Amino acid sequence: AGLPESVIWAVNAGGEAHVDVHGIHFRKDPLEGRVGRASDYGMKLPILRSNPEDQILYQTERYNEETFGYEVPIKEEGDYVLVLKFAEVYFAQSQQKVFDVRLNGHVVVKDLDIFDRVGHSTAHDEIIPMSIRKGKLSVQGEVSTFTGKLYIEFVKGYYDNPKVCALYIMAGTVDDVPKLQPHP
Ligand SMILES: OC[C@H]1O[C@H](O)[C@H](O)[C@@H](O)[C@@H]1O
Repeated sequence: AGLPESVIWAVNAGGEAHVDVHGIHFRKDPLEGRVGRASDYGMKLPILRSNPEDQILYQTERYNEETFGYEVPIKEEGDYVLVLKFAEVYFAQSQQKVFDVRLNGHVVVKDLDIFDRVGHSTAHDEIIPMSIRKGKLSVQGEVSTFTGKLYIEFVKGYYDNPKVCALYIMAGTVDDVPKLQPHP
């Protein structure tokens, strides 16, 4: 199946619905009023590297001073890819904001420092392939029992607060995923 048809679940964190240049519908945030804090602070800033019709995705966020996450129902077995979108709209030095990302307890991104990787007010995406088959989740070579729901967690450490800007899951493999342009 082609791209928009292959997307099973997608969220614009801290914001309203938005359809991107690829036809992907990022839904209004289901955690509004529930857990964490929404911020539109980035709406004052141009976002580098992102396509300009879609910068609203990176200008809105959900963050928190304690660990928080999203629960995702997955109906059918198959191969999937999770895409996580971020931007640093406040700090402009390394080791100011740093956090881990976990999937059903497995640490899939260790010590994420958005500024260190891309700079200030600039798009950064993480791309995480996975498989759900024979009652198991498989990610980065580790395997555990899958019950029907995936728990995506952003973990509080010592350096400022965990955050996320947007996220989506598509059926397919990594070669099917649109990539951001190369960046120094
Ligand atoms: O709202 C502006 C900023 O407030 C806090 O510093 C948050 O930890 C940060 O993620 C956010 O970008």
